[PDB]
Order: sequence, then C-alpha cells, then structure tokens
Amino acid sequence: VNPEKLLVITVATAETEGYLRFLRSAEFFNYTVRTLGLGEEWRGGDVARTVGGGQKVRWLKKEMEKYADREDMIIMFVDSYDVILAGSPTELLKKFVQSGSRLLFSAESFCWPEWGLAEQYPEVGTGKRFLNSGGFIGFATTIHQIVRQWKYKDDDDDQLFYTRLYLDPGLREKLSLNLDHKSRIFQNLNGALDEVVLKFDRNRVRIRNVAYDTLPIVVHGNGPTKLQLNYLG
Ligand SMILES: O=c1ccn([C@@H]2O[C@H](COP(=O)(O)OP(=O)(O)O)[C@@H](O)[C@H]2O)c(=O)[nH]1
Ligand SMILES: [Mg+2]
Ligand SMILES: [Mn+2]
Repeated sequence: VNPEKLLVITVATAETEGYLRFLRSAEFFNYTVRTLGLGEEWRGGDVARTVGGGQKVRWLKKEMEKYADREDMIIMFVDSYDVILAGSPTELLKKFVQSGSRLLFSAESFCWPEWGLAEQYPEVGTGKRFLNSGGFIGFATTIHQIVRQWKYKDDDDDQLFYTRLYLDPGLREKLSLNLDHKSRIFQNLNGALDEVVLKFDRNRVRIRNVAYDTLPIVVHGNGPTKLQLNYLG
C-alpha cells in the first residue's frame, strides 16, 4: 500500500508531554497525523476512572464522515498520551496487508471493562485474546461503518462499544474485523511487561516481544506502564 494513503488519527485535548512524545515519533517516521480535540474540554471521564473515553469515538465519528466513501484510504487510530510509534509507515502497511483484516484492533490480556463478556471471545491459545481500543488500523470505509454506530455519552466507555461490535459474529465476519493476537503491530504493555525487551534499531530504542518474536510498530503504555515509554526512541 502507498504510505500516501495512510492517515494517523489521534485525540489530544492538550499538548501534554505524552502527546509531544507521540508526535515526535510520528514525525520522525514521516507519518501524517490528524489530531482531534486540541483546546477542547475533555468530557471523557475523570482521568482516575478506568473506563470512559466515549468523546473520542464521537469526535472520530464526525471526522470519518469525510472519508466514508474513500475506498483507497487506510486510517490508524491511536491514543496519544501514552503511545509511541516505533517503525515506518511502509513497515506498518506491510504488516496490515499481511493481517488479512479490514479493521485490526490491538489485543490485550484482560477482558475489560466487562469481564463477563470474556466467554464470548474465541479462544486463541497463547495469543492475546481480548480487544483494546487504544489502537486500531483499517480501511476508512470499514471504520466509518463501525464508528457511525456511536450514540452514547461522552464519558461512556470506548472499549466496551468496540468490544460489543467485535463480539457480534455476523458483523465480525461481514466487515472482516480482527485482533492483533501476537502483537505484530500493536503492543499493549499492561499485562505483558514480562514479554518485552528493549532492542536497538538504528540507534533508536524500540520493543521486541520475545513471547511472540515480534517488533511492534505501536507501543501503548496503558494502565500503570506509562513511564516505560520514556525508554523508547
Ligand atoms: O484529558 C484527556 C484525557 C485523555 N485524552 C485522550 O484520551 C486517550 C485515552 O486516555 P488514556 O490513555 O488514559 O486511556 P486508556 O488507555 O486507559 O483506555 C489519551 O491517550 C488521549 O489521547 C485527552 O485527549 N485528554
Ligand atoms: Mg480504556
Ligand atoms: Mn491509552
């Protein structure tokens, strides 16, 4: 795929140190970023809370209306305060084509926020079983068909919304939704610190996942792992 057809969309209500860390990594690798929400009031829930972020989906829904018909375009959505990018657009798109997915979500060890949904997920052996909405990549048309279904409160949970759609077998089959079970593109660090090591790559520090033997592009220092991102770059 042509990197000119990839857009990275993120949300930031302020230019925090985390957002600037994200943005520097994106610019170093020559990604094109679209940032939603700068200077707006965050309504996604008190940052202490372990659920929320629906405002992100509402803003993404509005932006995706521009791309509803762009069959050529690939969009990666990521959190920005606790994410860094560690490889090139060419590497990312090669791995995306290899996934065979039209919308690939990051995966994690914990079924959150509704533990009772865990039984509805396919069992996948040693891979990461559950959906995490801090990063996903897919065709713009497919993403629009997902986010246009958002009709909830700004402090409702984004992850629960995407989870319930992913868990609908008919929809998952029709739209070709998938999870990145072996952290080939997305590395969620919460629940996987025992799996990762630092690796020098052209005088940059990135992550190798030694459990799956992968070199993820997107590193998400979610939950209490946020400070681990300061070793990368
Ligand atoms: O005041 C805020 C809080 C959050 N965010 C955005 O919402 C994302 C989700 O927040 P967090 O990473 O804490 O969520 P979690 O990874 O725990 O679901 C952040 O990375 C930012 O992109 C924002 O723009 N402003
Ligand atoms: Mg969350
Ligand atoms: Mn996050």
